[PDB]
Formats: sequence, structure tokens, C-alpha cells
Amino acid sequence: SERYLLYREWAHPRSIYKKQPLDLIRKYYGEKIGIYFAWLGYYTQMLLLAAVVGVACFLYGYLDQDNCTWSKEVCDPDIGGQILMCPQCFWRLNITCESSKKLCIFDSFGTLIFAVFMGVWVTLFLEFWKRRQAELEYEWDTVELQQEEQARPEYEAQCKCIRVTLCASAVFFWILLIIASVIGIIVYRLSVFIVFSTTPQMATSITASIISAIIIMILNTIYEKVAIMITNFELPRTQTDYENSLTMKMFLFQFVNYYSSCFYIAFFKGKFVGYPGDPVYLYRSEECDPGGCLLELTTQLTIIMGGKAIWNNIAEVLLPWVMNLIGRYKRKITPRWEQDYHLQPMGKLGLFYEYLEMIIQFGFVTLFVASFPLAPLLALVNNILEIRVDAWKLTTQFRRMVPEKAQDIGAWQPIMQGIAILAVVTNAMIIAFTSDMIPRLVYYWSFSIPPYGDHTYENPYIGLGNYTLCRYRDFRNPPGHPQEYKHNIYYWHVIAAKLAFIIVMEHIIYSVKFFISYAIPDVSKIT
Amino acid sequence: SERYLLYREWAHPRSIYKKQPLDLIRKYYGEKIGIYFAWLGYYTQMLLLAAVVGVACFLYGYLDQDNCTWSKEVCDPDIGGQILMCPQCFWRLNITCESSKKLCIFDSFGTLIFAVFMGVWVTLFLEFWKRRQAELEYEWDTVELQQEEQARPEYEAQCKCIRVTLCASAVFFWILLIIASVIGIIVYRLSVFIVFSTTPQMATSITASIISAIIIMILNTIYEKVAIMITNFELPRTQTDYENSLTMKMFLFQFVNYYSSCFYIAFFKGKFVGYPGDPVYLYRSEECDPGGCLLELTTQLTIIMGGKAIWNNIAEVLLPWVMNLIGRYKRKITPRWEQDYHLQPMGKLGLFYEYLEMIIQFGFVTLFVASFPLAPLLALVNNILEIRVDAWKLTTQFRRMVPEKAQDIGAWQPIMQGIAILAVVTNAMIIAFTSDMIPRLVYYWSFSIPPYGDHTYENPYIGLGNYTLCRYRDFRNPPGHPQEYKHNIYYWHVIAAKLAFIIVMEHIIYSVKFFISYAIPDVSKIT
Ligand SMILES: [Ca+2]
Ligand SMILES: [Ca+2]
Ligand SMILES: [Ca+2]
Ligand SMILES: [Ca+2]
Ligand SMILES: [Ca+2]
Ligand SMILES: [Ca+2]
Repeated sequence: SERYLLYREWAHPRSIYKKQPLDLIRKYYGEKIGIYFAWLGYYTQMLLLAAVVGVACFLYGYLDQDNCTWSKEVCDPDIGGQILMCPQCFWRLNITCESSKKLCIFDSFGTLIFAVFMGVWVTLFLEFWKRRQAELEYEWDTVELQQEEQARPEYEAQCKCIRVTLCASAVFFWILLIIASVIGIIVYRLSVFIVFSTTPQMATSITASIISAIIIMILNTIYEKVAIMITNFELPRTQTDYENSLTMKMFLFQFVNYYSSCFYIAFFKGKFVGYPGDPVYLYRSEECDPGGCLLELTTQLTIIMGGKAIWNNIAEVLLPWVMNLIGRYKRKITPRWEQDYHLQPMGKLGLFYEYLEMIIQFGFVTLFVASFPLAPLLALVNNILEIRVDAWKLTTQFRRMVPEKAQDIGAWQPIMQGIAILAVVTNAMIIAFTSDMIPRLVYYWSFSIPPYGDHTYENPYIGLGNYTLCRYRDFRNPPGHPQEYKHNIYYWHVIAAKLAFIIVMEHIIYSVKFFISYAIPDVSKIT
Repeated sequence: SERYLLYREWAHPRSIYKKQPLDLIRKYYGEKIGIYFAWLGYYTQMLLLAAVVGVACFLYGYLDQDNCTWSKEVCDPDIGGQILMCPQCFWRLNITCESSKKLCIFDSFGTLIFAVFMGVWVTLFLEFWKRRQAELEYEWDTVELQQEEQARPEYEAQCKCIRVTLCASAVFFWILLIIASVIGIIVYRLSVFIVFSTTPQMATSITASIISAIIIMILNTIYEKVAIMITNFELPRTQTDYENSLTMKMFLFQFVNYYSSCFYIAFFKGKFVGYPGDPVYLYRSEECDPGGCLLELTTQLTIIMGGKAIWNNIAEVLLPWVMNLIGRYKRKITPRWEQDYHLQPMGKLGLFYEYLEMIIQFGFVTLFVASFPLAPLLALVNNILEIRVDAWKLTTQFRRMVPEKAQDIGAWQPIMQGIAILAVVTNAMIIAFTSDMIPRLVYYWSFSIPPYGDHTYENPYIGLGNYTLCRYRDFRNPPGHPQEYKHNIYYWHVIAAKLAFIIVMEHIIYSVKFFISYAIPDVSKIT
């Protein structure tokens, strides 16, 4: 009774805090299932330390929240009460004072330290993963005879370059489709901010994040179906080619869907707004708060990740169980074959979707870690739950999966490598453009001086208000400058500082990654 | 008589324009010699197209030299004759007019196009090289039984972590030694510019380049001897470990020696000079011409490469021949063994030094290609000569080398990969900081406008001259500014433009390299 023990001591909510019998699940399910579960466990282990360091940096930021001079000035009625921000489509900073209280934690030097540590942690991730992979290759004898692969039945049924190009054109067309949907989310925020105003922006951002997550979830299944149909339409000569093409297309689409809103908030929202005179029109691109949209990006990421965890895990629990229930309703002693056939077959893909979910989670954790250090914590929790729920679906709900030989996770590993190659740069960008820490450091080290400071060490504006001078979130020329409402020394200084920081961080982190890869061998000494 | 034919149709100055019998030299010398010669031939083939495109861009620059507005203004007595440059340690731009005539060609948009093409060419280099390597692996059956390697006799004579650390400390100490020698070259220019002044800077730069090349050549043999002694002092368990350690140490030292002056001119010389008030002291770091030190870097690179080619090839011809002559003088029908024993043995290293020379040439061609597009041309010539001279030294001068199995060039290939990873960035930097094209483009696209321009579309200064206002090569505040002799909008704008260009070029070129590597498979379809 291998399955009885495998369900009692594993694949059960009660046994969630027990080690995985990797050898036993290899003997039962197969090599691919075992290596997937081992990879998930190692990912959880690394995210544990990631979360510990993130919580440490978050506590550092929370402790320094009391000494946040800018946030306290925002919340100070003497100065913050006199802030007159220009309209987006004349809200004072007071309504955003509490936001600043939770925003100074988002952009603090502890967050930069954690971003550097996250680069280091991503570096340590892949090397130890491949060391463990070689260890498992030796232990389980994964390296065996790789005989010539049999052609797919649909490929041989009808026995092609133009078709591949048409498939690529359709994939890019659907990429433009989801991009247009995200633009609709931009239109939604513009349309719903006015009614919310009659701070409203916080609820608007939360609702927009919820709507975007729901749209992503809805479109995920639609693209799964259409991509399966398209990949069947094209002809891969082997099943491995089918798997690789489907992996590439699904990864591209899920990357775009999940990270389109995140990239818009990090690198597009509020970047190109100009000045109230001659504002940029498309129409009337979204603006952002003085402290940047790092708060909005953090809210969006937290909402997406938590909703994904909760709702997706509940769905993974129920949908196989719902299908089993509906099969049992179709219609008491029953044999093993009858008991197992009335369960959903896994399919030739299998763990592809769970791998895709974990890769999306890795992208959320690494690509956008400069926003809030608390992403790994919840991610760790997710992984914990994931191990059990997946195991449950592989033991009780679905049938038994045919064993497969898999010395590695497959095309997901190079994808992750590329992800890291992007993620470093992305984090740098988030610290530079998205996070307003660079302007604060620039002020603190170059403008408190007496030469720059004082310390020793249509026209709807008139219709919508009776204010004389409004403060905009830009470094452009204030009134009294010879060329007012235009770029100045401050704006180009800040942009140069951001670009120099990006270059320095990219080069230093890449050098550290190269040093770690060279010093740490890909094969363990014990192995 | 294999050697007779191999000397008649190959390894001879007359047969310099004939294809290499790769199969015949594999049958005679071995796998490693054949793969080295094939790699050199393919490198020459790629440098042929590199040189063609470089000459095309150089001709474009020479044709546009007539329309170089800045250079013609420099050579115009009405404006160029009124240029009053501040002293380095008050030379007018007229003495440098001809230099500007040959400098506008150095920094032209054709050079930027050629730098992009050089990134693309470096990308195409390695992929086709490894395709050819796999083809040769299949053809020559290079993949054979790699039995356990025998321990070195000196390693087993005396049967260690502290010793390795001491060796690394000594290597870094000698790196500091050559750095100090380059600093002495900096002191030499400061000391010899005054006597040359009594344009002098051109002759000073040429003499400094000659002296630096001679010093590099002198120190090369010294480091070869000391590195051999140190590597014998340390204990590698196998000959391959000895080869890898020697390769790393020799490559690091030769990289530092050859490229220290180049990096100083590109990224150190004239970068930190400040303003005549409170100048930077160490003492009195070197300054540069208004058009940047790209002319000096081009002169240094051309001198180093041409002198290396000519003198090093003559030495490779003569030194084995000189040793043969001195052996024959020691003391007529003689047998084969007597005829061949009176020749210098190749040694266990063999083609290591020729590989090192070619890697240094590749670094000169790629790392510094943003200076002058004519480097590949001469480099091609070098390679041509190299093939013959090396072959001669392997056939007539030295003895026959023991055949060795080498499916690849070895540790030089990853080194080259890293070189390319640096070279992209380096070229970007040379275009940004070293090349003054970015300030010219910034002016042409942002300062000709009426708001910025006028077009519609101790104190030794008084002792050394009676001038009132001198023009310095910096964007700092001119007199009349509220904070004069200080950074302004222009300087930070230019620095931001340089950093943004570097970031854009790095990302675009890296994306192109990734696309080329992914699209072009590492194995040929015919293979
Ligand atoms: Ca999930
Ligand atoms: Ca799951
Ligand atoms: Ca590594
Ligand atoms: Ca040479
Ligand atoms: Ca040579
Ligand atoms: Ca490739």
C-alpha cells in the first residue's frame, strides 16, 4: 500500500509540516514529479532566507519611519497642510499623509540593501539548484538511454514555415490584445477616479488591481485553450518540440499578462506627464503621487500574489474535486480500476502548469523586489501550501501520472536564467525611476548646502478651483525662471544620478554574479 | 617526405597566399596544432569583413571631413585663431587644427555605426567558431577516451592553501608594479611635455606610446620567467591544472600590461582635471585636447599593434633561428636525429604564447574599436603574417611538436567570451566618455535653438602669460554665472546623455547578441 502511506505521511493538510519523501515519491510517481517537488522545496528553502532578510529590512524601515523627515513634513499641518498639488485630470498632501507614512518604508536604504541581497540570493539560487540537480542525477540514475523520440500521432496523421510564421503573428496579435486590455485598465482608472473623487486614489488603485487580477485569471484559460489549438494546428515532429513551443508561447503570454500592469506602474505610469501647460495627450495619461507610484506597485503586487495564492490554491483543490464530484453524480463496492478511472487524467503535459505558476511567482519575487521586501515572506507561505495542494491533486483528485525521466526541469531553467538577467536590471530601474530614493539622496547630499539650500550641514484649472500656484511632481522650472515650465538643472541632475546608479548597480551585481558562478563549482565535492 | 611538401606548399613566405592543408597538418603535427591554425584562419576571415566595414566607415568619415563644421571652425583663423586654451601644467587651437582635421574622422557617426557592427561581428564570431569546432570534432574524431591525467613530476617529487594565497598576493603585487610603471609613464609625459614645449603634445604622445610598448615588451619576458617559477613553486596535481593556472596568471598580467595605457587614455586621462582654480593634485594629473583624447588613444593603439606585428614577428622569425645559429656555431653529412636535435624544443606549453598573442590582438581589436575603424585592417595583415611565421617556427626552426588531442582551444575560449562581455560595455564607454561625439550631438540637437543658441534650425598663470580669459575644455560655469567655476546644467546634461547612451547601447547590443545566439544553433545542419 504505497499510496496509503504516501497519503498519510504526505499529500495531506495535516502533514504539511513534514519533509517530503523524495525517494518514495520517485519510486511511486516518477523522476519528473520527484525533481519538480525537490525544486519546489529548494525554492521554498531559499525564499525562507529571502523572507528573513526582507522582514529585517522592513523592520528597519518601520523603525526609521519615526525619523522620516519627508513623511513627517508631509504629515505636519504647518508644511504638509500647505501642499497644493496640481490636479490629475487640487488634492492636498494631507489626504496622502498616512500613505507617506507607509511609503517611506517602501523606499528606504534598507530596501536598497535588500535589493542587493536579492541579487546575491538569485545568484546563489541557480548554482546550488544545479549542484542538487547533478546530485540527483547521480543518485537516481537520471542519465539513461535517450532513444529517438516517437513522432506525435497528430504530426504523423497529416505528415510548414508559413504556418509557423502565421502562428507567431497570431501570438503577437494576442500579445497586442492583452496590451490593449491593460490600456483599458488605464482607461478604467481614468474613468473611475472621477466618480471615486466625488484618498480616492487608494481605493481606485486597489479596485484596479483586483480587476486586473481577475482579467488575467479569465484570460489565462482562454489563452491556454487557444494555444493548445494553435500548437495542434502547427506540426512538431516530436513531443519534445511540442513541449518546447508550448512552453515558449505560454511563458511569453503569462509573462505579458501578469507583468504588464506591474511594468506600467513601475516604468510607464506617471513617467511622461510633462507640465500642466501643454500636457501629454494620447488621452491624458495617468499621473502619480509625489513619492512615486512605488506604493501603488507594492499594493498591486501584494494583491496579485495573495489573490493568486489563495484563489488559485482553492481552485486547484476544488476543480479536480469538482470534476470528480460531477463524475460521481453521473453514476457500492468498487474495484481499483473503477475507483481510479473516475478521476481526471493528468494529460501529457502534467506539471507544466505548476512549473509555469512557480516561474511566474519567481518573476514576481525577483523582478519587482525593489518595491517591498515582504514579497518573499508571503511567497514562502504560498510555496508551503503549494507543495501540499499539488501533492493532493496528484494523489487523491487526479489519477496516477505515467512515470517520466527528467534529469532537469527543462526549458524552464534557461527561462529562469534569462529572468535573472532581466531582473537585476529591472530592480535597478525600479530603484532609479520607480523608487524616488534617488531624488531624496540627491537632495540630502547636494542641495542642503547654502549655495543650493540653507542648512549648515480649455483651461479647466480656473473652472475647477480658485488657486493661484499649484505644486507639480516634477523638477521643471518654477515661476521666475527665464524659461519657466521647462527642464532645469535639477531634472537632468536627477536623471544623470538615476542612470549612473543603474550602470553602477548593473555592473557591480553582474561582476558579483560572475564571481559567485566562477568560485562555486556546478558540481558538489561530495557528489 | 611529409615535411618537404609541408614546407614547399606551406610554412613558407612564398606560399603565404595559399590555403592551409588542415588535414595534412593534423596528420603531421597533431590535433591541437591543426585546431589552432584553423581558429587563426577563421579569425582572419572574420577580420577581413571587419576591416572592409571599418575602411568603409573611415572613408565615410574622410569624405565628411570637408563638412566637419567644428574642425573647419578650429582651422578657421577668424574663430580658431581666437581660441585661447588654458595651460596644462596658453597654446592656441591653431597648432592643433590639423589634429582636428584627423580627429573629426575619429569621432564620426560612421564610427558609431562601425562600433554597432563590431558588436554584431563579435556576436557572429563565437557562434560560427563553435559550429566549426563541432564540425572538426566530428571530422577528426577529437572526442576520444579522456583517461585520468598523470601527475606532474615536480608535483609527485614533493607530494598548500597558504601557498596559493601567497601566489595570488604576489600576482596582485606585480599587477600593482606594472600599474606603478604606467604611473611612471604618466610622470614621463608630465616631465617630457615641458622640454618638448620649449604641436609638442603629438610628438610627446608618440614617444610615450613607443616607450610604453617597449616597457611592455621588456616586462613580458620577465613576467614569463617569474610566473613559470611561481607556478612550479605551487603544486598542481595534474598538468591541466598547471596549464589553467598559468593561463589565468599570464592572461591577467598581459591584459593589464597591454591595456593599462589604453584604459588610462580612454577612461582616466583628462577625466578628473576640475577647473584651473583649485586643480586636482595627487601631482597635476594630465589634461587633454578639446576634441578628447580619442586621437591619442588611436595613435597609441596603432603604434602598439603595428610595432607588435612587425617587431614580434621578426623576433619569432629570428630568436629560434638565432638559437639554431648559436647551436651550430658550437659544433658535413648529418643524419635526421642530429639535424633535428640541434633545434630548440617546443616545450610542454607550445602554442600557449601564440594563443596569448592572438587573444591580446582580439582584445585590442574589440575592446577599443570605437577609437579608429582601421584596427581590423592591420590586424588582418598581422594574422596573415602570423600564420606563415608560426608555421615556419613549427617546421624549420623548432623541432617537431608531440601530437596532442584538443577538441577546443581550451581556457582561451571562455576568456574570449568574457572579453566580449567587457568589450561591448567598453566600446559604449569609449563612445560616451572617451569620444566627444555625445557632446556634439547634444549641441546639434538641443543648443542650436534660440533659447540656447541663435540658429533658426602659486598662481603661475600671470607669470607664464598676460592673458585675461582662457578657455578650458569643460562645461563648467563661465564668468558671469552666480556660482562661477562650477558645474552647470550643461555638464550634467552631457553626463546624463552619456549614461543614457551607454545604457541603451548595452541593452540593445546584449539583446541582439542573445537573439543571434538563440537563432543560430551551435551545431551546423550539415554537421
Ligand atoms: Ca498558486
Ligand atoms: Ca499550484
Ligand atoms: Ca557557477
Ligand atoms: Ca605577433
Ligand atoms: Ca606569433
Ligand atoms: Ca548561440
